Amino acid sequence: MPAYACQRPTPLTHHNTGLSEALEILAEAAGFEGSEGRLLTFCRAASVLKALPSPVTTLSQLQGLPHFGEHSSRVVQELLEHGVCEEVERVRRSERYQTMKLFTQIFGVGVKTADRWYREGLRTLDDLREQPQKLTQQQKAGLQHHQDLSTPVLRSDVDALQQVVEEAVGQALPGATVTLTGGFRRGKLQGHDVDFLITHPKEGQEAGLLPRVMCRLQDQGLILYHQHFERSFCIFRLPQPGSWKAVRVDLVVAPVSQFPFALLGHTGSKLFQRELRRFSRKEKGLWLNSHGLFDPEQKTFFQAASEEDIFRHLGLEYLPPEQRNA
DNA sequence: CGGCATACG
DNA sequence: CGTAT
DNA sequence: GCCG
Ligand SMILES: Cc1cn([C@H]2C[C@H](O)[C@@H](COP(=O)(O)OP(=O)(O)OP(=O)(O)O)O2)c(=O)[nH]c1=O
Ligand SMILES: [Mg+2]
Ligand SMILES: [Mg+2]
Ligand SMILES: [Mg+2]
Ligand SMILES: [Mg+2]
Ligand code: NA
Repeated sequence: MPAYACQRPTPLTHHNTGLSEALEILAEAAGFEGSEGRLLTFCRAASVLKALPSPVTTLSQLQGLPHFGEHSSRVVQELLEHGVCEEVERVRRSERYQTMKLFTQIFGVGVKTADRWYREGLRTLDDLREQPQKLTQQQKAGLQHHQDLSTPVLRSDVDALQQVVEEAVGQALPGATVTLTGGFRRGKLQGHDVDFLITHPKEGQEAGLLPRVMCRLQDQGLILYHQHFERSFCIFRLPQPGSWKAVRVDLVVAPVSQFPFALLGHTGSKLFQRELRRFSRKEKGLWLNSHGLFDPEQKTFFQAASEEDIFRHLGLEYLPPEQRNA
């Protein structure tokens, strides 16, 4: 089992679901306490289990696996022996965890804001609605739409949104293209949002594109919220039987020269990309981001025509998006 | 021990 | 700070 | 929390 998540296939569904979910609770809780290192370790340990070819049944099967030390091994041991890990269950029922989860789930509220509100004694969404003086316009929108945004986005919703985005993109700039990214590109059947990447085959034509796209979607009455650039974080009005629902949609524009890097970055998973960037820098001495791959000794960028090129330039076996579910 | 991914709004 | 459930 |  290799040590980096980008060195191994990780499918969306696997053979250690309960064990990985428990470790991910501990990772999430660490994040709520600002322990970024412990979050990373628990996420990595969970991801190792997702990559195994069969269920862990005995503690000896953890020997030699990367990212399993005393703490993660103990969590697994308790789950194998008793079906529950006491630490995990204490986290789950804690007022701190439940409130931090509720608050950070709001669009426009991160850990820092959630923690401040927690220390002020706030606990529920209605607590926040009572004091709108403390909310940014983005938070107000996230709070008004919280119920719809907490409802999973389905793959049928994605096809509908992609058509409306393509229509607006086509008027804004003929020839521009729309690619589905994020979790749905990795094969997820549901999501918290829909992610799209937009480019144009003629380098430079994509400049100024996103404002033109957003104005056109707004004119069609489809935008319930946006910030008004090359990235937009929107709430869309999506038709439903006899009604509609609010859906989070992210749009990114990239020049075609950068498209493979942007596609790779925005397809994720989040952990996969962190691991890939760590691997690039630490093992290969190259600096990877969603725009390119930089050799800091030669002071040159690697031209890529495909995701396949990027994996080759890092010396990694290619993984399709469905195997990037780290 | 230091390190832990990265950029835009 | 938020995007970053 | 774990790795090198
Ligand atoms: C949140 C986040 C995302 N990303 C990249 C990889 C993600 O897969 C991609 C899209 O982000 P998200 O839309 O937040 O996540 P997702 O689509 O993978 O899953 P879902 O929406 O169902 O919750 O952007 C990062 O590189 N770093 C981050 O911190
Ligand atoms: Mg997404
Ligand atoms: Mg998104
Ligand atoms: Mg230390
Ligand atoms: Mg997200
Ligand atoms: Na949030």
